[PDB]
Amino acid sequence: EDPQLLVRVRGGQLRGIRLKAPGGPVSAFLGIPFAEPPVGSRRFMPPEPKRPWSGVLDATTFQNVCYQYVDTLYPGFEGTEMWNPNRELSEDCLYLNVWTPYPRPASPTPVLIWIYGGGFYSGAASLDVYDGRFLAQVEGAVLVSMNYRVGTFGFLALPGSREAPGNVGLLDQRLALQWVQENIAAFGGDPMSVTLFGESAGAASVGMHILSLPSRSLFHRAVLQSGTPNGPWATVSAGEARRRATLLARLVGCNDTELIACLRTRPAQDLVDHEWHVLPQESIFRFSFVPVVDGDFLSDTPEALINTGDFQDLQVLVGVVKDEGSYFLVYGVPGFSKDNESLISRAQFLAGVRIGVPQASDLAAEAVVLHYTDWLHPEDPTHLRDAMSAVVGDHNVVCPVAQLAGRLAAQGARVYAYIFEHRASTLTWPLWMGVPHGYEIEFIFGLPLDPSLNYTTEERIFAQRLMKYWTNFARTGDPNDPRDSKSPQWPPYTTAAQQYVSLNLKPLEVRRGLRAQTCAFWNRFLPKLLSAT
Amino acid sequence: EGREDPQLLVRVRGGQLRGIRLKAPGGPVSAFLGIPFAEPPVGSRRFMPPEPKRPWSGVLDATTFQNVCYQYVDTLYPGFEGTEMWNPNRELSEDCLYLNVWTPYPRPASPTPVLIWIYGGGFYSGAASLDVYDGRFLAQVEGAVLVSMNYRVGTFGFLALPGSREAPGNVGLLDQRLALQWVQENIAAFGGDPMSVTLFGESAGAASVGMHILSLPSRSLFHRAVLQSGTPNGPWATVSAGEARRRATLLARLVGCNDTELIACLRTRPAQDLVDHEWHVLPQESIFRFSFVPVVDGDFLSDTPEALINTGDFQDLQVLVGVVKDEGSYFLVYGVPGFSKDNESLISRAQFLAGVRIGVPQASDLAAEAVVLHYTDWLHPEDPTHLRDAMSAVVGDHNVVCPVAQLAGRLAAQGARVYAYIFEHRASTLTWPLWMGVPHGYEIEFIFGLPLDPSLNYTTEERIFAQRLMKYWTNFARTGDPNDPRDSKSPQWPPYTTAAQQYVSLNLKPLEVRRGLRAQTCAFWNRFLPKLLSA
Ligand SMILES: *[C@@H]1O[C@H](CO)[C@@H](O)[C@H](O)[C@H]1NC(C)=O
Ligand SMILES: *[C@@H]1O[C@H](CO)[C@@H](O)[C@H](O)[C@H]1NC(C)=O
Repeated sequence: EDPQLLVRVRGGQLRGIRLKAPGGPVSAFLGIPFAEPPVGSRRFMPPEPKRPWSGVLDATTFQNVCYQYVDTLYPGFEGTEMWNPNRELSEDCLYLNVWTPYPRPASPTPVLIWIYGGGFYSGAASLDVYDGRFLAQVEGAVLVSMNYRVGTFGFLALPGSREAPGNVGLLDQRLALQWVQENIAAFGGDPMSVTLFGESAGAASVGMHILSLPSRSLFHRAVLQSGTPNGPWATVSAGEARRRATLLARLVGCNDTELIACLRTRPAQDLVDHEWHVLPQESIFRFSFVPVVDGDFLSDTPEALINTGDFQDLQVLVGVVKDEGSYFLVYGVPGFSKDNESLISRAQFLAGVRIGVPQASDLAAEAVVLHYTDWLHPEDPTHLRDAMSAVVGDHNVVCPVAQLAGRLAAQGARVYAYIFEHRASTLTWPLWMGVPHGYEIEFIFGLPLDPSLNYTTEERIFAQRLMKYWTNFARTGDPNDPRDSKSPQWPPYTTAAQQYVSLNLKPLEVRRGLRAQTCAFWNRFLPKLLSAT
Repeated sequence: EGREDPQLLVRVRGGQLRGIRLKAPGGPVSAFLGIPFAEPPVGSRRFMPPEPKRPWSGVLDATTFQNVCYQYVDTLYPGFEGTEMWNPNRELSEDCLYLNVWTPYPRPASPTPVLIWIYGGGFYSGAASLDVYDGRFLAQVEGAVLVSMNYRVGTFGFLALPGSREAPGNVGLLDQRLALQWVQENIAAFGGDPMSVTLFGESAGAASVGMHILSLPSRSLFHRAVLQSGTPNGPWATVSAGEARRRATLLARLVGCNDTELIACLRTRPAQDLVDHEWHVLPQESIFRFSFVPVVDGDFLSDTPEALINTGDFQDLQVLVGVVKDEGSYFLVYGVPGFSKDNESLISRAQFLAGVRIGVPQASDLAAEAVVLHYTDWLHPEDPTHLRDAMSAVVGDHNVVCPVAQLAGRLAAQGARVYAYIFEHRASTLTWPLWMGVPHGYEIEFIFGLPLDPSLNYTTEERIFAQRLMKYWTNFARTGDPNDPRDSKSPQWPPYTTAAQQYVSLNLKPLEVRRGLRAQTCAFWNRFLPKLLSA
């Protein structure tokens, strides 16, 4: 009975398991319950804290993945399967995982908390790309990740109802945050230094915790990778949430109480079977059940809240990958496949824009097409294909991020910004997608440090830099190596200079303006064009 | 005659003329100045189409420039060379329909290709007697036959009550056309070839050339065309019948006045009264907008230039078109608040947004925001230096560069052989501030070969640059191709095409081919904007 792998939290005792990291062992405590299972009549409900348990809870394996849609686009293909559930699906999924150094940290170690993405309809803390052993071993970090309910189970709301209030998936995340405050010290973590980080919907979730007062007392810094609370896909209005809820009730044969009761009696998979059929138009990068502006968790829209918020003692690191948009195109944009080079016609390009900006009037769609056309080569399919990707990435990630960065900087926050431009040598997607949404994660978690994975040696040294930036930021709110001259320095992002850095195999390069002209189009012009139809 | 120079006596359809032997750096030229080509458009003929000049008796002296067409005189900067060089340099008069001819001396052996200059000046000003329009250098150095005419400007040239008999509109254009006919009938007497006539002009001169291309009756009077910094399409060169009627009647009101009775009253007002009120009839505070311009009458212009270029066949047509680097700067100092020739005109963002409302007077609030968003440098949105240059670019792009881009595109796509350039050399002798760069109108002195006059103080490289230009221009007149058939060592100037969109730069360095004439931005103006303000 190894004492290092024994811990006492408020609910009782846990036994973790010693794991092998390339350069040493780490303590891992997997599958810790932080809430009463959200099953039966608890479905759609805010989480309750897990009840105490007798004896020693075996905490040595990953628990169930939250019930969610499973991808079929490219069955067997690693590039998609790597995102699929790698454990059994269950509504009983409210568990977190903790990795520490082995032996346990002598003094209180900064805590990093990972929040996975997946459009708010999928994701699991157990995926290999989120393996915390590397940062724990190498940077001596204490790392936490949780599951939170997705799709209908986490975000289906009948706003104002008692039995489907909305945002329960975010409440799951908040509950795990509180658990970390109350328990992390037992593991050698510092509850007074907690950094959230996440990607895609995970980044947006972090963003929402920034924008929701009750969450604020639970962390000190935030890292948002390729996702924001603001923007087209991350939130919906109370009205539109009510709309999608009842339409789904209808699709499954169903006053709120009555409706919600009948929904609670449907097998999980019946709900998932119609998840995708409540969307108001044909679209990409749009998801059926996501956080809802309820005047509660979110008191106003994210855009309102970031405009008027005070972000004084906040430090935030934000960034995007070189090709945010490409991944989404193969999911139903006519012309795109991972198999051909998806060179497209001008006709397909226009068609793709109606889908990419589902909310756009004819005139607005025209404006997008004109802005993104290369008038020197208005009909070259390589340009058209790339352009289609940029529309999607820019509309949904880059410009929302540029927007957020500016507002936080302007309003007191210390902001650091990056763009990730290195395509992994082991990447299974076609070259034309470049560096897609999701593919910086393996580097930040340090997977290339595992030799059996067959990353080049440069990628290994890269991974080490990234882990150092992230953990430095975690320790100090500044990504820069606190004793190290010349890189040169990573400068803060400010509305004036608008400096950000390029993360790739070459040393840090400071650039100015994150797509400034194009984000002006998306952030400043398009809105006028639509709020005037 | 008897003791007169025998090579300066020439007969034309209306009578005998005596010309003058002028000095040019490389030798003498024959000049015939102030040849009347129309009945004085005075009295009951004001606003009326020109009638051919009635034959005269004896030898008409053609040794000096004639009256300049009655017009507004610039007062912005008294005595300043930069403005004065464009001001009238002869007595103002409604009796002003005269043309000028320059030929080699003695006159050429075989029939020489003919160049015809049409001065610009917003359709409210201009004169063929200005120094920058001196044909003596092209005639001497290139052996060209060069012809320039006066045509009526302002109210006298363009005030229209469309439909009416006494003020049909476009008579200024008709003055121009009559001089073209005059050249057809008479230019052989000077050694000119009526079978080889090239039109060239600048600003409203260029738009004029454009309208002759779009007007059937003019089509048979010339073979090739050059448009410098101007087009028949675009926002300032024409008005609808409705708008011209409106401006015509508003002006009559302003001076104290059934169209017949209205026009009849106007014909009694002194020319100066008309000039003194012509700027007051514009719909909005604006730059690069003129009160009295060609009207779309379903006659001279059968439809809009925009329409006609979109649908006409231009198989048989060669055209050279271009722009200067800084088309807009000149206009900013005429009443965009913040700008002056005496300081750097560094402006504020507020002054930039105010300037945009003025430069795009037709623009709704949304359209003007679009313009400002497109032109703001979002890295330095407050930088007074980018704002000043952006303001100049807005004016230049909207009024010239994008209409010209649009024109070259449509013409090439429909038959024409098109050559395109941007002129980028600031004259060492320029009196305007550096911030203005290469302003509207400042290529002209090079094309006409002024730097060849030793007393002028141009640099030697400029003197050589001028010769290159005169060469491209005359080569195009002769052949429909600017390129020297001999010189293949020198880099070639390729036609402009929808496919490649190639054009050359014109500076002290050798020809450099570039691709895309402000393509992205011109998409904004030519494709997006029109659709926008249909809302
Ligand atoms: C330049 O001159 C004009 C007129 O005198 C003036 O209105 C403008 O403000 C001046 N610019 C500056 C900033 O000195
Ligand atoms: C050219 O330079 C000479 C020498 O100073 C000067 O006297 C003359 O006036 C100048 N001519 C012009 C046109 O400026």
